[PDB]
Amino acid sequence: KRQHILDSGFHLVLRKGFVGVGLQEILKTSGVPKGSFYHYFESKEAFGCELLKHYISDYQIRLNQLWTTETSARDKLMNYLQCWVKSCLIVKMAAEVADLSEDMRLIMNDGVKRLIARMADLIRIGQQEGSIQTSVVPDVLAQVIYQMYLGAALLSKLYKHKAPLFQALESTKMMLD
Amino acid sequence: SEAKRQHILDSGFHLVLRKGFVGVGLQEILKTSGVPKGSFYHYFESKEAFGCELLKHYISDYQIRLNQLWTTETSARDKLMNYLQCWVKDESCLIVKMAAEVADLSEDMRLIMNDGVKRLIARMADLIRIGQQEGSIQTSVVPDVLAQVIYQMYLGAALLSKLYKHKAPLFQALESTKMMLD
Repeated sequence: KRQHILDSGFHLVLRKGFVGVGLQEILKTSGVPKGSFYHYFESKEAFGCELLKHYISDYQIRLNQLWTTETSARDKLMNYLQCWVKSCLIVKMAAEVADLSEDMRLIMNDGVKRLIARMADLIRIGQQEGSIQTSVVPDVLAQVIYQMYLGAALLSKLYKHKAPLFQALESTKMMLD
Repeated sequence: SEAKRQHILDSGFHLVLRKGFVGVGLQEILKTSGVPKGSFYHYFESKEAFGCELLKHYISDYQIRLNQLWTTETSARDKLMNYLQCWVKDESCLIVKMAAEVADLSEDMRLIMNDGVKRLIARMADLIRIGQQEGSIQTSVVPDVLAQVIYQMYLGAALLSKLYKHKAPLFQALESTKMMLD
C-alpha cells in the first residue's frame, strides 16, 4: 500500500525534514522494497508534493471539525489555538526553504495564507456577533496572532517546554479585548 | 592569532546560516575558512567546542551591537523601534535553523542559546519599562508580557518572510508594534 509509504514518509520528515532525507531511507522505514517506490510515485519530488497536499487537506478537515460548531467565533479561535499546546513543520520547512522546490514552497505558502485568511474571517464574524471586542482590523489581528504563535512555538521547541505558548494564550485573551 | 580565531568563527558562522550545525563536518568548515585542520585544532579542540564558541561570540557581539543602538539620548520607544527596524533590514535565521535541528544539538549549545534569548527578551523588558516610566510607551501591558509578545511576533514574521521570500510579514509586524506601544 501507497498510504503506508506516505505515512512512513510523513513521520520521517517530521523528524528529519525533507531535503536531508534520501529516497533510500523512506523505503526501509516503510518495509517496502526499492524497485517498488517508482510504482507508486514518479519521484522524490512528486512524493513531497503529495505529502504536503495531504498534510494540507487533512489540516483543512481538522479545521472544519473544529469550527463547524454551535459556539461563538471567539471560542472557535481559542479552541484552535489551544490545540497548539497539546507545526514544527513550518519551522523545518522555513529552515530549508533554499532547497525546497518552487512548486512545494508555493503550496505551503498558499496553505498558510488560506489559514490566516480563515482566522481573519472568524475574527470578523467574532467582532460582528460581539464576542471579540477589539476594534483592530481582522486581516491585521489574524497575522499578529499567527506570527505570535509561530514564534512561541519556535521558542517552546528550543527551550524544551511550553511556557512561550502558554504566555501566547494569555496574551491572546487580552488582544481579543 | 586572535584575528585568525575570529576569521574561523566568522567563516563558521556564515556556513551555519546556510546549512545549520549538525549537518556540517569539519571539512566544509576547513574548506570555507581556508585553514588547514592542524591549525583549526590549535584554536578549537572539537567541532563541539567550536560550536559553543561560535554561539558565544555571536551573543557577545549582539550585545555590544545593542549597547550602541541604545546608548543615544532618545526615547525608550524610539530605541525599541530602532532595534526592530534593524531586525527588518537584514540573525533570526540562526534561531530558526537551530530550533529546527534542536533534537541533535548538544545540551551545552542549547543552554547557551536559550540563555542568550532569555537575556534579549529581558533587555527589551528593561527598555519597555523605562519607556513607560517616561510616558513614551502608553500601553499599560506589563513589560515582561509585552517583550515576549513583541519578540514572538517578530520571530514568526521572520519565519514567514523566509517561506514567502519577501518581508511583507516583517513590515506588518513593524506597523503592528506601533498600535501595541500606544
